[PDB]
Amino acid sequence: MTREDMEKRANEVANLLKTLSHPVRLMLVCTLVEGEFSVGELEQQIGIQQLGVLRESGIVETRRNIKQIFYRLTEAKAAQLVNALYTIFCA
Amino acid sequence: MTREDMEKRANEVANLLKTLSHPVRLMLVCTLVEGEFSVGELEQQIGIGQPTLSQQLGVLRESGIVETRRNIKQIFYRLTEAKAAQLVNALYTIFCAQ
Repeated sequence: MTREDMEKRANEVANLLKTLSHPVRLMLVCTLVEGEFSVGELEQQIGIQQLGVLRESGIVETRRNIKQIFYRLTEAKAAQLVNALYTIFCA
Repeated sequence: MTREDMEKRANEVANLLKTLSHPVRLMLVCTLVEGEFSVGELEQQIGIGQPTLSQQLGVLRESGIVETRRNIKQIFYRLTEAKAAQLVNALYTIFCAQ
């Protein structure tokens, strides 16, 4: 609750902000808060390598069958951050 | 409130996140929600010395989220972007855990 505890968490906080600092990476995470989407559905949703950066960050996971690859948001902190951004930025 | 609306402000959102993506910039903003601090007070608060402190404060000036107050004695920094303060508040709710 204090700035002293926040200071101890800073590198982890700054890293998540770094993961969402790319607009494409932000829109992908914003889509993913609603549920699991295939790569095809995400292309339809965001109208666009960035999923790779997201995989590497560990905030998303993949589900794969013989037909397709599905992306799911696993870091609840990213979803809560994405949620807060709507409250702050929607006008 | 919609993703269509969010998509229209995606570059602005991503820019504020880029400004706060450096841990030093993040600790400076977290300090600055509390009130106005001198460069000297900020050095005492975050435990980072020169040139790092002024280099990161400079990035924050360029972003337009902090302003300066200067007299004959010193320079003071203040957080002006309410969106950054609101983001800081949300980060406390998300990141604080006992």
